[PDB]
Amino acid sequence: FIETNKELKINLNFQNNNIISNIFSNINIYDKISNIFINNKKTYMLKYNNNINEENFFISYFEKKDDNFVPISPWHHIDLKNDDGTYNMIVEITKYNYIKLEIQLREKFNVIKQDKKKGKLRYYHNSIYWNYGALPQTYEYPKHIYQNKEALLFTGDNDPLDILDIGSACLKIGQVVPVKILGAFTLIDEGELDWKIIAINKEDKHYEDINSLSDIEKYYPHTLSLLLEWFRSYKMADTKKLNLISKQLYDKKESEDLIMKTHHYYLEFREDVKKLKEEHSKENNLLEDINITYYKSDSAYKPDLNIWTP
Amino acid sequence: YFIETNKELKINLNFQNNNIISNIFSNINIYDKISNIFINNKKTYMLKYNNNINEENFFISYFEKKDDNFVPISPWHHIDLKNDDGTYNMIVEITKYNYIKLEIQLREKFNVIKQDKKKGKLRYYHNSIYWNYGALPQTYEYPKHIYQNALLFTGDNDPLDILDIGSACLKIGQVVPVKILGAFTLIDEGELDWKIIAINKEDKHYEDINSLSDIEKYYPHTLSLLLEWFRSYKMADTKKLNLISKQLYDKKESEDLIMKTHHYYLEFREDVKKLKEEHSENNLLEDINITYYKSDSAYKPDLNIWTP
Repeated sequence: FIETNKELKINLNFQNNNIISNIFSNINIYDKISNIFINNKKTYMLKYNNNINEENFFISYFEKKDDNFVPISPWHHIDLKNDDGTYNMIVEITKYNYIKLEIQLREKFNVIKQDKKKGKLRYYHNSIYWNYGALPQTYEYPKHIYQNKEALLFTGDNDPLDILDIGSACLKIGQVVPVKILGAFTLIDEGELDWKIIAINKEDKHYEDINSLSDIEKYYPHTLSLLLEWFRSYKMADTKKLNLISKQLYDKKESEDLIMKTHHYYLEFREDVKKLKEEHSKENNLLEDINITYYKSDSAYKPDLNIWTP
Repeated sequence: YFIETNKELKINLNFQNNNIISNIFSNINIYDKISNIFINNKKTYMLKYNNNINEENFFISYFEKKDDNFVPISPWHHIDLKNDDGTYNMIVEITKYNYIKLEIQLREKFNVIKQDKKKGKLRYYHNSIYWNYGALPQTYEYPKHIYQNALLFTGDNDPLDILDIGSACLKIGQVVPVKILGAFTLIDEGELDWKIIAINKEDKHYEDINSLSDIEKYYPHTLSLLLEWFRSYKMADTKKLNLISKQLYDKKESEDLIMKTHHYYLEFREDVKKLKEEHSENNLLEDINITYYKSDSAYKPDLNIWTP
């Protein structure tokens, strides 16, 4: 029972209400603990370690080298772009779910774990309406500075690039799904740019008919308006403030050029990390209107030695 | 505890290690005491929280001052719809940032406010609502009246829903004077559910906001969220987006909606009294504009709705 220091109390019994149903009745996972799939003519495996809502639950990925399954990182070792020309997204939250999973950059082999707020396992406030994940071999490296009295400076989220599937079908937790890029939008808070890639599943019923942000409204109306407003508000119950979203949306080609730049950023972090371990081991309403452009590469920036890299 | 997914990966289901309870209840806003006295429209009322939340007989009873005693009253029938100030009274059923689906029960004695029940279990919203939400008294979307554009539409068969875009969080059960700003329409599943957009009397920008277009200057994106929130809030269950008419009502078209539905309410109460002495893609549906059509005179009011 929750004690409100007011005379009306709250019983807090979870057997008479639909909270548990609301959150978990849309879970979409692989059938078995160890699950083998084939991506880009190669064979890999996803392993569910421990149980959901446990504080050391993680999703491990392996590759079949010979007769054995060797451990791999989904950030480093799964191919960003397929031979088809499509990209692989790593589904971390399935459609309609609330469980805030993330690829842990600071964990060995970058396993997928649940985020933790205030010391407690994090759940979304609202049900997300799209399959949500990250692109491999991408990185919003904060070494690079963006710009717009005197200018305002912006950096990256310091995590891999976020990606959205507007597909109808609910994907699975941890699944690697080939996806086609459609566009992108940006969240600008805390002074850093958090890019969100909008993409469509390879196997969606309208894959070939949708090729830009404007083709969606003909087959899946309002996903673009809903997408922005969802990310605008999804934390309003705790922050009591709306997130800032730039008025400028990227088209399909501006988004594919974004994925590459962040891949090159990823290949500069990995270089900076090897050099650094031989060195010392051997209102704001029109703040949304601004147009942001590259500025300079801070050479006083030191890469995070906490993030695991092979 | 463990949730059955009929698969090998299980769910611990412990509520002490996660932020679910925090997400839902950390923004509850209620009156301090069980019995609370308030003054609305120069009259004196009392509010009684009966029972505890998440129990199967929790309800909010309302009383009025009939000299010498406090008499039971219904918030739907006996609270004044429009005040002498020119303001309307909203009866808050869902607090800002909260999930608990409370409703005025038309089929319950004195129309007490109880928690809704879905599939036999106490109903909670899927997402946190971002505005104070309630209903207008002495209003009724009477299904006797049919609308057209052929395709026919009827009423919600419930009192008019109203939204407060005010910043301040109101209280569960609170009766709040509000100024009307506009309205939007939902067209499922063949009936019109009008949603009135209004602002709290006591909001810091009360006098600066007098239309739906004034909101973006003090509370940006409130109007876009309103449409999208109600568009999807049951999508996790229905797997489909709700339909919302493309036409938004201005301040005067909404006040004419409130009064039109008030006349509907003053026709339901008379028609029920007359009946009881005799005993011995969808894109278009959003673009379509609806107009009135005929009053089905073979319609008999619902005798389950409690009436004094």
